[PDB]
This record gives sequence, C-alpha cells and structure tokens, in this order.
Amino acid sequence: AMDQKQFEKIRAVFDRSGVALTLVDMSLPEQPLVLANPPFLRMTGYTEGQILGFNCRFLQRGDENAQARADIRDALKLGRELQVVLRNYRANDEPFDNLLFLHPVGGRPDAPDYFLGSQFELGRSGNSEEAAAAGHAGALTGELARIGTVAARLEMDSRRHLAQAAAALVRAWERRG
Amino acid sequence: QKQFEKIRAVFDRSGVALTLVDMSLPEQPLVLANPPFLRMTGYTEGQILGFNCRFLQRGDENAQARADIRDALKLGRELQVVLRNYRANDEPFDNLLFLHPVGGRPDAPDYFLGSQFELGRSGNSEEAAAAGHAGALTGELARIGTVAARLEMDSRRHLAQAAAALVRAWERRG
Ligand SMILES: Cc1cc2nc3c(=O)[nH]c(=O)nc-3n(C[C@H](O)[C@H](O)[C@H](O)COP(=O)(O)O)c2cc1C
Ligand SMILES: Cc1cc2nc3c(=O)[nH]c(=O)nc-3n(C[C@H](O)[C@H](O)[C@H](O)COP(=O)(O)O)c2cc1C
Repeated sequence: AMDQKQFEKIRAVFDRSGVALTLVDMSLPEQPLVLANPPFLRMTGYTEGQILGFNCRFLQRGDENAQARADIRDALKLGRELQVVLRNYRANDEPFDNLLFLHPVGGRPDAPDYFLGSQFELGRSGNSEEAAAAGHAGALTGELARIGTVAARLEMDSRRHLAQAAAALVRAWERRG
Repeated sequence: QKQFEKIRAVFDRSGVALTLVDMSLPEQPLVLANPPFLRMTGYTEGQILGFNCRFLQRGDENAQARADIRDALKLGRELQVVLRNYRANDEPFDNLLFLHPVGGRPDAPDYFLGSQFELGRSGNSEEAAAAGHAGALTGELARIGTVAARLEMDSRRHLAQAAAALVRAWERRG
C-alpha cells in the first residue's frame, strides 16, 4: 500500500476509459487485483466486488499458458513491460483469447508499486484483428500517458511501439490459433 | 466559448495532432491547432489560425481527396483521406487526415475535427502506427462526446481498420 492521490488519479482514468484496464498491488505477495474497470468487467462478466483482492490468474483453467505465464512472471520480478496472449475464461467459462499488455506503474525503476494490465479480446474483430489490437494499443498508450506512466514527450513513439508489438502478437496468434 | 474551452483543453493536452475548423464561417477557418500538429508542420498557432487548412497544400496534387473532403463536409460525415502536404519550410510530407463532425446536431455540425497522421516516419510499421493513431483519436473523441459510452470500442476498431486500409493503399498507390 503506497500513495493514495496517485491511486485515485489512476482509478479516475480507469473508470472513464474505453479499454479494459486492471491494476495490481505489488506490495502484497499474492498480487491482488486492486482495480478493474467496466470494459474489463463487461468482457469477463464479473463485478468489481467479487475479484478485488485476488490474483488475476482466476481467469485461467489448469496449466494452459505456462510459456506465456513464464514470460509474465519474469516481467513482474524485473518490473518490465510485456505483451502476451492468454487463454482465458469468462464467468460463463466461455473461452476467449486474451491479448494482455502489462505496464509497471509508479514505485521505483526496478520495483514498481503496481502493475497495470490491459486486455484486448481476440476473435471478435473478425477480419482485421491487427488494426483492432493496434487501435487498442493506441488507446492504451493514451491512458498510460494520462496516469503519467508514459512521458508526454514519448507518447507518439510509444504508441507506434505498442501498436507494433500488438499486431505482431496478433499475427503470431493468427498463424497458430 | 465554454464547450469550446473544453475542446481546447483536450487539444492542448494531446498526443495526436488535432485541429478544429469553424463550420459556421464560410472560409472554414482554422480555429484551433494543437502542439503536435504545430510541431509536425513547424508553424506557430498565431500565424495559421483563421486560415483554411488547404494552405498546407501546394499546386494540384489533392483534387480527388479534396472532392471527398468537400463531400464529407457538406454531409456532416466522417472521412479518412491521404493528402500531400508541406511544412513551413516547404518540406513535403504525406498526411493521413481523419475528419470528424463535432458539435451541434447531425444535420449541422458546429465544428469539424482534423487529426493528421504523418506517413513515413514509422518504417514498415505504417498500418499499425496509423491504426494506433486511430485508437488514440477515438479516445480523444470520446473525451469530447461525439461517441457514446459503449460506443468507444467498436468505433475505435472501425476507425483503425479504415486507418490501415488507407495506408495499405497509400503504399501500393505509387
Ligand atoms: C496487472 C496484471 C494484470 C493481469 N491480467 C491478467 C489477465 O487479464 N488474464 C490472465 O490470465 N492473467 C492476468 N495476469 C497474470 C496473473 O495474475 C499471473 O501473473 C499470471 O498468470 C502468471 O501467474 P502464475 O504463473 O503464478 O500462475 C495479470 C497480472 C497482472 C500483474
Ligand atoms: C478539421 C479540418 C482539418 C483539415 N486538415 C487539413 C490538412 O491537414 N491538410 C490539408 O491539406 N487539408 C486539410 N483540411 C481541408 C482543407 O482545409 C479544405 O477543407 C479542403 O481542401 C476542401 O477543399 P477545397 O480546398 O477545394 O475548398 C482540413 C479540413 C478540416 C475541416
């Protein structure tokens, strides 16, 4: 538990945003969800009140995504940025492919207080998934800048970058499934 | 002024080039320009306002796109076109213009918004770069209120698909 003005600045950006966003507290060992906005809630099918305080891995079932889960754990110890695809399940147990953006937030360079997670859903954009992910990445970068995670000076390069990573990961998703 | 102050306050804070044009005045004059747009063009806000954005053009390289612009304007509809433009030092550049109706009601838009994505600054990643622009833009259009609450997502995807469809053409078109 750290700075709270910072925390409500984040919450405010989270609630009026058109992209699924989540925040995770890195001072607690189980790494609990500490925010989850409505697009995220709408995507998964949960209330804020039934997942706040729990690791996000509840969206999984079993031992899928180990390779991706490995990338994830490494980024978290290092406090690094990471993008990655995950098999997830709604409260329906309805399957959905989850393009997840992870961004270290606040704290110190190697030990952030929080991690930010952004979920773009794969499959529902039909024909042009690359643009949609990239579009999502462009919106995300917009939010990350609003909370001061991305320097305003760099928002254009960063946007270019995330959007590039996003489509590339979409491509590798397409040529496999 | 008030609804114009809000729009200004969003322009000045933005990572995308934004421009506003008054749709009640007949020369359709620049009434706002944001810092990224200024940096892209190398102009000062004070030396371009009250002019029509066609000043960034030279000669007659944009006829076809200019007919589409005039159409979209007349009709109050959104549009995306590629334009050959030039900077304050006459350096040429390619301009993926996103045009959006803003204000008023569907029959009579108060203003038109313009968002310039410069093409060629992004290597082989133009489609993702442009669609990323599109994504940011949508977020900014929601931030003004021309998209609805559960409209941001599918508008964004729509727009980004058009964004890349147009840069794919631009890359084969020449
Ligand atoms: C901010 C943040 C957001 C996350 N979002 C998701 C998610 O949306 N879906 C998911 O399956 N895992 C998500 N995770 C990851 C899980 O919490 C966990 O880190 C991942 O499954 C690796 O955990 P494990 O190998 O210990 O099971 C997120 C993690 C963080 C820090
Ligand atoms: C909001 C807005 C932004 C515009 N931005 C540009 C621009 O960046 N470059 C350009 O060449 N034209 C731009 N235009 C269009 C021209 O000002 C003008 O609308 C167009 O050239 C109409 O055709 P005309 O010149 O034959 O009258 C913009 C128009 C609007 C309404």
